[PDB]
Amino acid sequence: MSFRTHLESVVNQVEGALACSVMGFDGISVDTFQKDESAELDLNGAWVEYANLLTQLRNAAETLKTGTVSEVSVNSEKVLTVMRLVSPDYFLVLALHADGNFGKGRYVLRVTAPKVRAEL
Amino acid sequence: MSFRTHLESVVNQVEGALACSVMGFDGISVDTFQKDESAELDLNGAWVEYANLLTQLRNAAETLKTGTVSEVSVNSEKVLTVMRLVSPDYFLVLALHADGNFGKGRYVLRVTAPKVRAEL
Ligand code: NA
Ligand code: NA
Repeated sequence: MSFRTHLESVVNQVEGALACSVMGFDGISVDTFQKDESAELDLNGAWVEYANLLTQLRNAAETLKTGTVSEVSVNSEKVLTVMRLVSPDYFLVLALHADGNFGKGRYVLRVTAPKVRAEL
Repeated sequence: MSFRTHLESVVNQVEGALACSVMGFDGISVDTFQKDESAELDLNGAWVEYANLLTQLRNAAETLKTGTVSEVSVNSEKVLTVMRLVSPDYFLVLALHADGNFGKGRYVLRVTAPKVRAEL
């Protein structure tokens, strides 16, 4: 709950951002901020693919617990993701539409991750 | 072996490319092309992190076997990776230095993956 201001900041800064969330390695979502605004595209196709990535996101996210791995992406045709470690139990995930700014997404999540880590 | 011309094309096109390889889900490398040329940076630190990503790359690569997942990245401070599925048994991996062109890497691997798939 202390996180949501940071999750909202990520979505606000990244063109095409669907959602920014904290997720547990136990597969239980902790907090989210979702794109509320009328997008310049129809995002329902993206929401379908994002739902269909959730199992695989948490599987790939496990690699973040290794010292060397700092960032993981699991991407579909319509949806890109960026994930970073926030604690031994939690990771941060940004989902954006494939036509969004993936470079800005990676940069903004790198800047925001320490702020989320500080709220634990 | 029919692949290597395609692996060389990827490394030649992407600034900061360390290597482009075909790897089995059995954890056995099939073919590679490595950056031979004198880089504008010292890449030994990157080679160390790339070695330390190998276990986790193959773990995250498993997600490519799902219908929805088309592309996976497992990144360190010094090394970025992009992976795509080439067959039920094999995936394609591009590793580049963190200061390389990640956007171009993703684009070139997407263009090259079908050419590698055609050589099976
Ligand atoms: Na890590
Ligand atoms: Na797939």
